[PDB]
Amino acid sequence: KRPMSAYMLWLNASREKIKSDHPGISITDLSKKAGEIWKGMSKEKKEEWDRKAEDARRDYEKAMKEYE
Repeated sequence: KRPMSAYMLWLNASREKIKSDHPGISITDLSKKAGEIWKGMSKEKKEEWDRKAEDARRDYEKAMKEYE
């Protein structure tokens, strides 16, 4: 669904910098840290990640039409 895909695009793009700023962070604490950063981001920035994910979903669906 759209919230999950928007979050996944953002976190994959941001994971390296978040981890670099938190040396030694555990798997579990990184999951929690990322959740807090997302909640702190502005509504507009999160809508921007949703727009990027919707673009990628549309591209995938188009390419899958070509495949099938």
